[PDB]
Amino acid sequence: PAGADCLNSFTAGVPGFVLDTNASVSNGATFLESPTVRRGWDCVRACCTTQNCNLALVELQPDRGEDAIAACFLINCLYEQNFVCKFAPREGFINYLTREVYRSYRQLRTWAGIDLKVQPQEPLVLKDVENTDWRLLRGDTDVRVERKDPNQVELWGLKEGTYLFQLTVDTANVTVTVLSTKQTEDYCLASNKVGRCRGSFPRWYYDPTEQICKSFVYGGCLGNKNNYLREEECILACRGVQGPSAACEKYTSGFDELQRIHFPSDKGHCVDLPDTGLCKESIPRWYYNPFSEHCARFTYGGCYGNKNNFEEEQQCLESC
Repeated sequence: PAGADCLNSFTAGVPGFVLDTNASVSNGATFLESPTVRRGWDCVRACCTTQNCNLALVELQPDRGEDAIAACFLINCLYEQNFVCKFAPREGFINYLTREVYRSYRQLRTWAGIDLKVQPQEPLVLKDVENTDWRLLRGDTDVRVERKDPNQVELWGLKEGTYLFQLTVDTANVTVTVLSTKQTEDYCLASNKVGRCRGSFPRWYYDPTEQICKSFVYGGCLGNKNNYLREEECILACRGVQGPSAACEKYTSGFDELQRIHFPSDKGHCVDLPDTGLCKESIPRWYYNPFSEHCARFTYGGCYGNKNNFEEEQQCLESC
């Protein structure tokens, strides 16, 4: 039949919804291959074999049977340790996740794991998170996690590699990635890449020519490794970096059916889980949780949330 086990690791997902794309990539969903296999359960065995494939979508080509697959499609939906997929119901679309990932059955419904790519240094400081008690989990050498104020953890003993921690007061599996020079050229030195896709995405990228992060338009696909959804992630990856303007591993290569479409998605949204944001202030706002069908209040940072971010009791119930 399939001849290969693999198949079992993906749950057979429900119809109706399909991922929002215009927003899902606007959250960081790396788009990969778009294979042309005519069975859907053939298309998953093509997602096991992909380095960053976690979502296996298929159209159904309406009416003409079920397993005469119409699309395939391989998607990441992990902006570096984060479920950034966003779904919206319509019709004959059936999607395939991987149990792994599928932290959407976690995250249900409760500042997750961040993936900080930083330059090699020694006295590091970053987003505070008050109180303290930081717990190591990986380190070529031990790390001096010394803390002053106004809450601002400092991390000595850092050399190149990868370190995983735990913010025990309430914990957080958060990793620092002190990039190698092999990673500096790609994330920080490589010139940008608009890509062949016809897109409209907000991204940032570093210029080593003037020691600067600037802003550019992402076409959607095949983007180079110098590409950041937030300028904060841009600078953190770089600065302290100088420089001028099949043997690799993966990409670029597209000849040519790597060209995507924009589906219907009615309107109402709403129902996205709340996003506090990456900012500072304590702004009370109201969202609509659909497990209980009524609204609730929470503290907003001030930047980068979901469409479910009304302001009062009746503004939230008004539009859901």
